[PDB]
This record gives sequence, C-alpha cells and structure tokens, in this order.
Amino acid sequence: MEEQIVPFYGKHQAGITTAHQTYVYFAALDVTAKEKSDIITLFRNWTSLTQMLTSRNQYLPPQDTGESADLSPSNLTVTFGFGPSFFEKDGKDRFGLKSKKPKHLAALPAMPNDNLDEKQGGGDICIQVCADDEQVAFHALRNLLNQAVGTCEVRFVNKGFLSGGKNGETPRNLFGFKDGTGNQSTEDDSLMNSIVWVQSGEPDWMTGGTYMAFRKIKMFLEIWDRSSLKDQEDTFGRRKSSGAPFGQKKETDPVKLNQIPSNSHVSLAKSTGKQILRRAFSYTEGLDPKTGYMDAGLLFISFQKNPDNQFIPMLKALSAKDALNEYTQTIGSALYACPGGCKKGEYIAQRLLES
Amino acid sequence: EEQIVPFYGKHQAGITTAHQTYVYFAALDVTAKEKSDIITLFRNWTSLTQMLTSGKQRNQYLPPQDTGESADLSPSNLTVTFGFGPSFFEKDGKDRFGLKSKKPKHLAALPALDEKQGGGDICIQVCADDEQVAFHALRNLLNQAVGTCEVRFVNKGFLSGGKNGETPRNLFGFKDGTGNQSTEDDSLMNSIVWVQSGEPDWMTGGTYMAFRKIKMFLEIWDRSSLKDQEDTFGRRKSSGAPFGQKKETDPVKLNQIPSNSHVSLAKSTGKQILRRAFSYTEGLDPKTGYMDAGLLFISFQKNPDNQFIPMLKALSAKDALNEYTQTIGSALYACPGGCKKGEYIAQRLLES
Ligand code: HEM
Ligand code: HEM
Ligand SMILES: [Cl-]
Ligand SMILES: [Cl-]
Ligand SMILES: [Cl-]
Ligand SMILES: [Cl-]
Ligand SMILES: [Cl-]
Ligand SMILES: [Cl-]
Ligand SMILES: [Cl-]
Ligand SMILES: [Cl-]
Ligand SMILES: [Cl-]
Ligand code: NA
Ligand code: NA
Ligand code: NA
Ligand code: NA
Ligand code: NA
Ligand code: NA
Ligand code: NA
Ligand code: NA
Repeated sequence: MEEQIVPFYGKHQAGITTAHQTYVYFAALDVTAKEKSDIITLFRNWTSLTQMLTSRNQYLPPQDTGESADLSPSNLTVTFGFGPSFFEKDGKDRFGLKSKKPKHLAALPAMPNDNLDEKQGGGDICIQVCADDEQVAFHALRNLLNQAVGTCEVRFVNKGFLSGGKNGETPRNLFGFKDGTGNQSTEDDSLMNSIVWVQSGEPDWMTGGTYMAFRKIKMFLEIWDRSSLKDQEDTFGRRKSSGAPFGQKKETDPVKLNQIPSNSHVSLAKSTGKQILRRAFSYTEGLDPKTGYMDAGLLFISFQKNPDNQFIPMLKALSAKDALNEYTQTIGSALYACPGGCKKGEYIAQRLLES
Repeated sequence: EEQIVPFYGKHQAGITTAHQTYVYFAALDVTAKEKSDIITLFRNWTSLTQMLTSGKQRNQYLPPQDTGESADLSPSNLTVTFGFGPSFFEKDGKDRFGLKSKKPKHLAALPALDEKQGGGDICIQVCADDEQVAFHALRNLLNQAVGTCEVRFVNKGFLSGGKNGETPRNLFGFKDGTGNQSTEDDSLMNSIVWVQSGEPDWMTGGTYMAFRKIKMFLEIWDRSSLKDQEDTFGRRKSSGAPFGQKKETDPVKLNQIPSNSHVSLAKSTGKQILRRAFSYTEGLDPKTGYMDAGLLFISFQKNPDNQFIPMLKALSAKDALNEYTQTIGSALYACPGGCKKGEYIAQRLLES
C-alpha cells in the first residue's frame, strides 16, 4: 500500500471532508485552568504533537507511550472544536474571547424525544480522532489527553467503528443499512463550500472552519432485529441490501418522495430542503447495566457551516414524527465550532487565542 | 476465500489460530431447564458459526434472518470459540442437565473480583480482523440464544500487530507474546494447550480458557520512568529483549532481571501457557476521571491446576506489575474439542 497519511496543515482541518476512516475516538474536555496562556500552550503543544502523530534519559518517563511504534499512521486525523462553554460559562465570559465568539455556537434546542445525559454532551473542547486502526486512534487520543492533564479534565470519551464495503460500498450502520448515501461528494469543493465550510461572515479563525454537531444515539438492536424487513425498510425509505430508494433500481438514483412513507427517516430529512455532511460511527458499549440489554448505537457526527439553518430544522422535523424514533433514543448532544485549518508554523486556534 | 479460518476440525478455531485484531468476549447463563433446549442451541450455533466463518429469497414480511451489517465485508479470519464454566454442570448443588458425571477434572473457579464480570455457564470468544465483523458474529449468535440463555456480560478488545510481523504491543507499549511457543509447532501445542488425557472424552482435543479482566493504570504508567517500566517486566521496551541480551527472541537469563519482575516470576514457575490476550478501553474511570483501559487476558492450557494456578500464585504476591494493574474479573472455561462436519459443538458432552 501507499503511505496512509492525511495532511494535517492546510486551509481546513482534516477529519471533516477527509475520507471516512474505520475507527474513531471522540473526547470532550473542560478547561479548568483560568488563564488563556495555559490554553495557548495547550494548543501549540497539541499542534506539534498532532503534526508528529499524523505524519535518552532512562530515569525519565518515555515521551511517547509506545503502543503504535510498529503501526502505520492509518490515515490518522485529529479534529479540534470549541463548545459554547469555552466562550461563556456560569454567566461569565472566559479568556476574553467575546469579540471572537462564533455566530451559531450555542447548545442545541431541547427536543421532546430527548433523554439527554448532560455528562454525555457539551464540553469546552472536543477532539475527534480517526484512523483505520483502533490502536492507532487510541494511541493518538491518549497522548493528546496526556498533554492536557493540568489544564483540562476529560468530560467523556466515546469510541466507535464503521466498516466500509470490501469493494468500496457505502458503509452500513448497526441496523444493516447503507449509511452516507445522501451526502454530497466530499471531493466536490463547490458542494463542500456550500454545505460545510464557513467562507465569510464569521471571525477569521472560523473561516475555513465548520460547526460539528454531536448526537449519541442509542439503537434498540433487539427489537429492530425482531422487526420485519418491510418495517425496517419502511423506517428509512430505502431497500436494505441495495440501499436504493423505493421505486428505484440503484442506491444513487434520486429519492422519489411520493414513493416512501412521509414519516420515514429519509423523507423527513429530505423534506427540510437542508443539507449537512454526516460522518457518523457506530458504537457498542457492552450491556446496559440497568436493563441488561445491549448498549449500542450511533455516534452521530455531522458538519455544517450554519447549524441554525441546516441542522436544527432537521432535528425539529425528525424529533416530531420520525419512524426511526421507535428504534432510537438520543442520550447525548453537543455543538462545537471547529476552527479553520492550521498553517505550518502556526498553531491550532491561534487566530482565536492570540492577542 | 483467503481470510477464512476453518470452523470444523480436530480443535476449535481461535486458540492456536493466528491472533486477530479484534475480539468480542461474551458470557451467557443458561435459563432453559430441559437439556433438549441446550442441544438445539448448540446445533443451531454450529450451523450459524459455520455460515458466519465461511463467508456465505426470504419473505420481506418476516424478520431478516441475518442482521445485515457484515454483508459487504470480508470474513476477516473470523473465529468463534465456545467454552463451559463450572456452573454449566452444577449450580447451587443441583446437577442441572445430568452432566455433572461428565464435568471436566480441573474446572473450578480460580482461587482468590467482580462476579458480574466473570463466571457464566457458556463463554463465546469471537475474533476477527475487523471489529464490525466480530460484533456481527456475536450479535447473530446471541440472537439465536434468546429464550434459552441470558447474556451475562460482553467485553470487547483489540490488539494490532506490527505491519512487519512484529510482536504486538499492549497498552503499556511492550511487546506481548514473546514467551509463547510457536502456535505452528504441533508437538508443543499438544504439550501445552491440547487435552488428550485425563478428562471426559468430549474434552479431548479441547483445552481450558482462563479469562482475566485486568485494569491497567495508564495515567500513572505514562508518568513512570522508562527504567521503572522495564524493571517491571525484565525486558527492554523497544527491542523486547531480556535484560543483558540483544534480541527479543534471545533466551531469558533470570540472573539478569529482577526477581520480582513479571517475566521472572512467571517463567520461574517452570510452567507454560498459551496467551492470546487483547487490549481494551471503556471510557473514563469515574473514581479517578482518567481512562478506563486494560487487558482482556485470555490464556489456554491443558491443565490450569498444573500450568496456570502456579503462575497466579507467584504473581499475586510479588509481581511488580501489580503496582500498575488491578484484576477486575476472572473466569475459567472448559473448551470442547473441535467439531467434525456433520456434528455439533459439544455433541459428545450433550448426547451422552
Ligand atoms: C441512530 C440514528 C440514525 C440512523 C441509524 C440513521 C440512518 C440513516 C440511513 C440508513 C439513511 C439513508 C441512507 C443515507 O442517505 O445515508 C439516512 C439518511 C439521512 N439521515 Fe440519518 N440516521 C440517524 C440519525 C440521523 C439524524 C439525527 C439526522 C439529522 C439530525 C440524520 C440526517 C440524515 C440525512 C440528512 C440523511 C440524507 C437524506 C437525503 O437523502 O437527503 N440522521 N440516515
Ligand atoms: C495487564 C496484565 C498483563 C500485562 C500488561 C502483561 C504483559 C506481559 C509482557 C510485556 C510480557 C513479556 C513479553 C512476553 O513474553 O509476552 C509477559 C510475559 C508473560 N506473562 Fe504477562 N501480562 C499481563 C498479565 C499476565 C497474567 C495475569 C499472567 C498469568 C497469570 C501472565 C503470564 C505471563 C507469562 C507466562 C509470560 C511469559 C513468561 C516467560 O517468558 O516464560 N501475564 N506479559
Ligand atoms: Cl501536513
Ligand atoms: Cl466516558
Ligand atoms: Cl477532500
Ligand atoms: Cl459562509
Ligand atoms: Cl464500554
Ligand atoms: Cl461492546
Ligand atoms: Cl450565517
Ligand atoms: Cl485509572
Ligand atoms: Cl526463554
Ligand atoms: Na436523492
Ligand atoms: Na454447586
Ligand atoms: Na457488559
Ligand atoms: Na521500535
Ligand atoms: Na473507550
Ligand atoms: Na494483576
Ligand atoms: Na471433539
Ligand atoms: Na471435519
């Protein structure tokens, strides 16, 4: 194989329109330090380390933890984002960043379907670590988090997986359906600018950036597995094996809305007329300690340049009447502003944090 | 089809099979009360495992027989290994299905742990080079067992070997596996792993599986000196060589390593096992707010009383590794010998 490296420095952060890797570690952190200088050091230390990750005194602790020494970089990417709590917490503006706060960075509105665990969402800082090998992804996250002890406390850490098809087929979620068809092509720069990338109207540090929505969505695999193929397909409006819209021959044929249930998932999301870039991963977390049922679902991640215009209307349309709600439950939620890309020589979020 | 491991044979796959990258490890309790339900369970598991591992119409108004998420994936060297805990033969004094007369001779819970994190009547170890493939296999196996078993726990894990065939590294960053004999050396695996005498005949060609869920304190480990890390094991970190030797594969000179090092204590027992462990991570430790991670320690041995319990004894008292680890769960399972095509897993035990 060729080198499995994704460029870290550029106009954009990697991990967004980068091709979807197989594994993710997703962590949220809260800043406990009270001085912006500590955060500056964090982000320049994170930048140098991430550049190393993505590319003699025995009485001292090893600088690196060592468990990816013999492994390929496996298309490792690290994406950083800022939560609303980074800018304002407990009624006070932090670190003097009011002038630089993004337009659309607020917590997502409360939906009635939600069973949100506050500790499973939010966070001042998110770190999305993706690679085609789970040990590589964990190694990257662990070394990054090792730098933040002293400055931050980790809020939560999730991990997930999503295997694309052997022949390049659209990857399937835990319900067995191709997941990602409705995305536009990430190699179409024009469409990514219109959907994902902030181009103007925001602070300089957010230009070339995007907003990341995070929803941890439990999936009721047991009752889904007892449901008929027809019910499963009716839930989505696509046929399970082909991923083709109802009444169509191929996965990539256009959805015909008059042929699918109006409460189906695809119909409702298509109804808004809005677009986002989904980049989710499945998770399994053993058995629910309470119910003794399998804990599994979707780490739903999507990017959009304007979440108020593109993402909240989807939540509203789905939270109302989505057939998928029978089989899912949102238990975690967060929104993060992902900075524009980093130039070599500079550090992540330098335009935001620097005086 | 290249990434296919044979399911039928003299032995169960997943033991001397080359170590795959991902594991799901489940324990089930039998809730059915009639032995005929257990036989159909194992017959159906045998057919389904044969389908799942080999790669390989129905009406849309019925539930799909398969859950679908591995449809476009390679078999990925999927193996599925079955074992029985002591409770499968007697629980609370009762002989449950007339099987106690066929109980294995060394199947007693390991002497002193979270009990919800060990035990069980049945274990299933599912290994594949792709995590989605392994979950799909376990999920469909567990779906077949509803009504007859309840799932006790599910752990999962990972262990990536080097691209250059290098020995895989655990989460402390040390090569892990060097002390194992070659799993391709049939005579050595016969001597260490495979049962051919001293057990009921369904155990012939089988083995005992030891499972230990061992928490690894990564935060304090990563803050410990490289010399302290090496002194813990008695091998150098990058090369994996025993102290005083050049190569990973050089013999261990016990005079050159601390008497309380992990390698010294285990080797000086004179005993040997076949270790086939996987790393794990499971979110944050709430008591400390640091990463909850560890080793899913899995070993195979023909006689745990002779080969494994001596190691547990020597390490539990004096191992320097105990400073950085804590055992959270423990179980011992008896794995049946292999299944011949036409038969079913544990037929010789269940048919009587
Ligand atoms: C466990 C939760 C979810 C599952 C299993 C799921 C699965 C799917 C599937 C199978 C499709 C059809 C194939 C595709 O185009 O990818 C789809 C489409 C889509 N879903 Fe989801 N989804 C989930 C949650 C969400 C949420 C929370 C949102 C938005 C708030 C969302 C937005 C969309 C969009 C925008 C599409 C493409 C619609 C189009 O064709 O234009 N999904 N999803
Ligand atoms: C988190 C827990 C553990 C870790 C991190 C760990 C790691 C290691 C490492 C790095 C080595 C040296 C390289 C090798 O030969 O593989 C080793 C050797 C070994 N370990 Fe462990 N191990 C753990 C638990 C255990 C347990 C619980 C046992 C037995 C009850 C055990 C038995 C052995 C044996 C038999 C050897 C080979 C000794 C020889 O050279 O003859 N290990 N282990
Ligand atoms: Cl670069
Ligand atoms: Cl967590
Ligand atoms: Cl691209
Ligand atoms: Cl814009
Ligand atoms: Cl977990
Ligand atoms: Cl799991
Ligand atoms: Cl705007
Ligand atoms: Cl800890
Ligand atoms: Cl040796
Ligand atoms: Na369409
Ligand atoms: Na008993
Ligand atoms: Na569990
Ligand atoms: Na090395
Ligand atoms: Na984890
Ligand atoms: Na231990
Ligand atoms: Na046999
Ligand atoms: Na055979």
